[PDB]
Amino acid sequence: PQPISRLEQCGINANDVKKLEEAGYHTVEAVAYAPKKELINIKGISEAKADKILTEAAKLVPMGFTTATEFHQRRSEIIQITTGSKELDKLLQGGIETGSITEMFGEFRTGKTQICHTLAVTCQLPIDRGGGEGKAMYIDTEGTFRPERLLAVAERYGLSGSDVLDNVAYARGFNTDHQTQLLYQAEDMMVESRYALLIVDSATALYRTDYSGRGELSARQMHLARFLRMLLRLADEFGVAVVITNQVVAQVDGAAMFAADPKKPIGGNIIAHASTTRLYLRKGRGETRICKIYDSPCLPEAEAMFAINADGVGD
Amino acid sequence: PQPISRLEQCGINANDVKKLEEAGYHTVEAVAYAPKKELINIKGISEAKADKILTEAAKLVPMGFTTATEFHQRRSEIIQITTGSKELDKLLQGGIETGSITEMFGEFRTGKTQICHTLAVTCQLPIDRGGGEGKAMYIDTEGTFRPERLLAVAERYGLSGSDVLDNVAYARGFNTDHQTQLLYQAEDMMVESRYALLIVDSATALYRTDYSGRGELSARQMHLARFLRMLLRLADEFGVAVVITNQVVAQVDGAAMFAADPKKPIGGNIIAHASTTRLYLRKGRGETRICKIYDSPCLPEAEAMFAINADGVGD
Amino acid sequence: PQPISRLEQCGINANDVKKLEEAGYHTVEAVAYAPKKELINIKGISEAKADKILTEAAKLVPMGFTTATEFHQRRSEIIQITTGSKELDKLLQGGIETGSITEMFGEFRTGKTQICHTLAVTCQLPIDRGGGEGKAMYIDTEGTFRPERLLAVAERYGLSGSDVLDNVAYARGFNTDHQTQLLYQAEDMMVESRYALLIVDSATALYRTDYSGRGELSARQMHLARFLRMLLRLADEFGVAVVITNQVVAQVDGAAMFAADPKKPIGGNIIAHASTTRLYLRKGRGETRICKIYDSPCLPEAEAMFAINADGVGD
Ligand SMILES: Nc1ncnc2c1ncn2[C@@H]1O[C@H](COP(=O)(O)OP(=O)(O)NP(=O)(O)O)[C@@H](O)[C@H]1O
Ligand SMILES: Nc1ncnc2c1ncn2[C@@H]1O[C@H](COP(=O)(O)OP(=O)(O)NP(=O)(O)O)[C@@H](O)[C@H]1O
Ligand SMILES: Nc1ncnc2c1ncn2[C@@H]1O[C@H](COP(=O)(O)OP(=O)(O)NP(=O)(O)O)[C@@H](O)[C@H]1O
Ligand SMILES: [Mg+2]
Ligand SMILES: [Mg+2]
Ligand SMILES: [Mg+2]
Ligand SMILES: [Mg+2]
Repeated sequence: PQPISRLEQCGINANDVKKLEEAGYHTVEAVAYAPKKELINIKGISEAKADKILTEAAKLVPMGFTTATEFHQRRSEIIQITTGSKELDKLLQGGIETGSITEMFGEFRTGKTQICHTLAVTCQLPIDRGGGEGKAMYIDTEGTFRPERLLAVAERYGLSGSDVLDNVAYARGFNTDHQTQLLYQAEDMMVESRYALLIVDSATALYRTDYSGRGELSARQMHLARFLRMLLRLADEFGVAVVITNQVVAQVDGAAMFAADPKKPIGGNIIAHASTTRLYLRKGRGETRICKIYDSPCLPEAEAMFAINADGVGD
Repeated sequence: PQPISRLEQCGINANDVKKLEEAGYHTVEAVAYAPKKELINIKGISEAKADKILTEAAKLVPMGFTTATEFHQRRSEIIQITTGSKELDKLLQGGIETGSITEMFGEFRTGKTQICHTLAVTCQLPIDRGGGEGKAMYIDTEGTFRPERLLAVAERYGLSGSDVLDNVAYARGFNTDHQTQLLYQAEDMMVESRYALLIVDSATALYRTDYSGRGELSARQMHLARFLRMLLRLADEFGVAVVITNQVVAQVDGAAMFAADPKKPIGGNIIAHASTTRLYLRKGRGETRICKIYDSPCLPEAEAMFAINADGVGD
Repeated sequence: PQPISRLEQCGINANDVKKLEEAGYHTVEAVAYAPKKELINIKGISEAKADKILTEAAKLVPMGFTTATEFHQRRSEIIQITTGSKELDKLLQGGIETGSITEMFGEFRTGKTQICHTLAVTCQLPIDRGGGEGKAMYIDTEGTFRPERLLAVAERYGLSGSDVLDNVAYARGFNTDHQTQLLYQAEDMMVESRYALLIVDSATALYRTDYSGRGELSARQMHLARFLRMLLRLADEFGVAVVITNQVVAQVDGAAMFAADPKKPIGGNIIAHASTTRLYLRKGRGETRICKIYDSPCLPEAEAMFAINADGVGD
């Protein structure tokens, strides 16, 4: 979370720092995580200044061989924010892991925003209470925030509804460029504080609605790859749990029977590879719904029944 | 909800603003919520000028990060329509939301046009403690307008006649192109007049013969996705309760119904997702059509009967 | 395998040695394998114009007529690293042998990087067993370096998890120069001990035109050619095995093609002839995935049945 200004005092001229700040770079770790040509292609001064600023940034940040001994040791501090249901939390090995993209998707009324609200609430719980003790974020691309649901959720854990609402940041995503710019703002908006959770509800709704077509608007895949890359950059530099959610699309080929039903996630492989944890939700009966692990390099696929009660997710 | 009154003189000349006005955007908010692609695609618009007017429109509005307490301060004045049935007020919980898209659907003879006309009449009057004297927009394609049951129904409301008749705007599209293309004229029309509701009735009835068959499906679902995203933008801009009613299609597969719900709503995952609440309707006995909460971000799952008779909705 | 330490202060002094070490080439064979244009173009201080010593130092390179019997006997008892599944080891006569490039690709659910961790863990197994008896490297820009993979696979073959912890030199970084520099000090940690594996797993992404229209160059093709160039030069010099993983891109068969195999590799012709062994991963019913070969000089087309469980990969 070290800012750009920390680079300035270590033998860096103010022009480069101010250009970096204006361009949307707020963390020296992010610069050390940035491609050389990307930093070069800003104004023109950084073109000849890259060979010095990159070394100045890397002299502090350890980017050599973070051996698996150190990686496992730093894996201990991973919060694994709770889910809301004991079944979901246990099936997720203690809950939703932090520092990674943990996209979930499903058909309508699968509880995507319900789990989003429960996460935005329970990430503020103390560490022993199933949370990161952090301040939540929420980037909704449709407006279904429903903060009254947050208040109702806040009652179950005994946390006061007075501060769980002021401990949540909100932002309306209106297009793809708005998504990227809001993420840029969130970069310097969580830099000073401990934020344990980042929400983007329907990270792909605007991609699907705006970049519509084949070929005519299939630069969307490069755009979405860039966006998911920036989410992973944030989740690495800050340790924040990115919990973007995704919609689904139908299989219309001659067959009717398919793996995981005709309903398969949208985005293609740009979003499938750049998504470490992937949960597929379906509809059961009444409140009950079933969760299945679609893609995760650490979990076995199974079923966990979570019911959308009067206070979020639980049983 | 602020029309184009400052874009024409925001340093940027009024000429490219005229191009924007004729190309589809008639307000500051729609451009601010717009991405760069839709405007660079416009003829006569350069990339740099597009970036300039995008930054201008963005800095015009907040489009940023606000605390959820401010969102509640915005939520306390949600102008929900006054639903005609008391038990319906106890299930819809105040009527119909302000930022939303309602999808009340069901088979033939299930009371989906009376709700359209009663929701058109209501909120034009400051009764039931419902302020915000607004209008209605009956945008019909199936042929369920009937502007005589419309005027002869303001009896329980008791609001005289022909003022509702001139207080409702009506357009009768026939193809899916018309229903989407008239939304621009709708917004350009009530950008200056306060509207509390926009009804497009059987909007998904057009996506049944207009783009007919498999192999013509992808274009149809793309068109519907753009139509619904445009609804989202209108609702998030003007803050109105926009209403769609959905047809049904049988499921001739013979499986996964167990003699229950042998009918799915027309439209696929394109519509199931971009709809805040959806209300299943099934016809009971005599004139008591029944209801159910298919989904809603906050409203709980609850079956609830209702009834129909002359003058429209009721107990 | 290692520099013979004879050219220091002999034709090229230690100062010029550092001048050439600026751009890698620490083993004498590595310097000899470099074009003279690059060696004469390093820095103003590092002109090194009179640098023909690398050619007269032909005693180090194995150039010359060497009996094919020596090659046959050296690779007859070659080190093969098993995948943990007998059927996988039966589709292939090892084919993982140390000293070539092993590329895999497939859909997301099939376990592209699942077997990479397994091979890295079992790479420590003795020579007569299915491993190189070393501390295999690893680089993962994707970030999917989950530790339970390392521990469970070690437990599968009856091994301590602490050994595999410090037996893998993980690294991480988004920028491409990061990967290149990692491969630059890859020699500097090649020198001291024996590992016989240099997995690089994920390939770094890049950012392209965000506001400036659509379509662009990348130079990724020559970057990937150079990257695989260091890969195979390291493999040949050190007698080590190089492993990469490849994303899958579909829609290539959308031009009136029967689309039997629409999932095409990324990388064009650069990935094709810079690679010797290529493998295809196909998703099966649940955990029952099937392994395939695109093209190998000494392999037919074979399929095997393999599964993934809690303790690694196996049936
Ligand atoms: N208080 C409550 N009591 C019982 N059930 C509830 C309650 N609140 C919500 N639900 C149910 O839980 C569902 C969750 O839906 P939601 O979380 O919006 O799904 P989604 O897939 O995110 N929505 P969309 O993608 O727009 O179709 C609701 O639609 C109701 O069916
Ligand atoms: N404990 C486990 N038991 C069984 N299967 C598992 C287990 N952990 C992971 N898997 C499977 O491994 C799959 C992912 O394999 P992985 O090696 O991560 O593929 P990848 O293509 O590298 N992933 P991505 O980068 O998201 O495209 C999951 O979707 C599961 O099917
Ligand atoms: N006893 C009655 N006398 C007169 N009208 C009645 C009576 N009972 C119900 N209705 C009418 O029934 C209507 C309910 O809508 P519905 O019968 O579904 O219309 P529709 O035109 O068939 N709908 P759709 O084809 O789905 O657009 C109301 O508008 C009432 O006016
Ligand atoms: Mg949901
Ligand atoms: Mg009707
Ligand atoms: Mg693998
Ligand atoms: Mg071959």
